[PDB]
Amino acid sequence: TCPFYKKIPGTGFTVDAFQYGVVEGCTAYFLTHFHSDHYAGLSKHFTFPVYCSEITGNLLKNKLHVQEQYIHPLPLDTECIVNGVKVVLLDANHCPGAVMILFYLPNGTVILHTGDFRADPSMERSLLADQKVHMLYLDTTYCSPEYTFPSQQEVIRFAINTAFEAVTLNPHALVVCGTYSIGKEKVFLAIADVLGSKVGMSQEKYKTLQCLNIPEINSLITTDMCSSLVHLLPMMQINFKGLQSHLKKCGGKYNQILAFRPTGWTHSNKFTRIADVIPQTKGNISIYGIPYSEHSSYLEMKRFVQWLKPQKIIPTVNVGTWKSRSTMEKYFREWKLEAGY
Ligand code: NI
Repeated sequence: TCPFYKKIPGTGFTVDAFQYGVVEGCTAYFLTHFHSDHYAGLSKHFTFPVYCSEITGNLLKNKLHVQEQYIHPLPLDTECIVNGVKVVLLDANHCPGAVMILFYLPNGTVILHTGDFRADPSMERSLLADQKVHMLYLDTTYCSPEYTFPSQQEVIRFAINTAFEAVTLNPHALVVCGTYSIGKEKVFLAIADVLGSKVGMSQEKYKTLQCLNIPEINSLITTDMCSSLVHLLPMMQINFKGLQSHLKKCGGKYNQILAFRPTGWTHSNKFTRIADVIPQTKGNISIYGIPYSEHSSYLEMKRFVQWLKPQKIIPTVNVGTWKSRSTMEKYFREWKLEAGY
């Protein structure tokens, strides 16, 4: 059965609620982004209207084979009417195609559902600036002050400088980047750009990337692995055994691997600056864990909420334990006392 925090009161609507079968009273299913915890349940046999971004809809049609007649793509930053209710989709600063959804209820209540997001001060100048929000359904993934990490720009600067140094020292080194889901594409695209290379990958990953409306993509990616010195591999193969095995396959073209694992936060963030990060090494293989996050840090989250001043907050992440829920409620009250709403 569908949990309450996936239902939008006063509507026929649900958000990211595809794994509960037919939800009683739901006339339109919204999907904020193409990540498996959120699309779980959708398949080619789904027969209700799905509302989403253009990019999400490309992935639903091409990767999940959802039939086209049930896919309803909406433009961003544009007032739209769905089953008689005004909605707006806003960029969530998450992965490609990810949105936040503003719902303007018939009774005058305004609800923001963030989906998954990385809060940014640029959101303070979207269509959110213009009106009051009564209820916020919030991505609370990193809702605790221990969760600190650098800007995406500092992390990319580290990666580009690390890769350019290694390959200039050793023209026979290969760079490998781990991937499992969409998101974080800037990691491998920025490295390939500094190296003057396309990025090489499997046909299935090329197919996924071709759904994302990235400008000039045909100039940046390829399935011809032999022509490329940046390769993408499944995240599970980013270890010494899997990388050794990959280097065999390259037919003596390369004699060294430098590999990157974009993670979320890890506890090494509570001790080390990005500048100071070092790899795990075995022989001619080195592996860097880099903290490239597509979710808000604690401080980013706090700033957004203190600016928006919602009347009520409903967390959508970390809701399964009483300890997590009590922790998050305590921070919500502090933020409200400190800012005065
Ligand atoms: Ni996500």
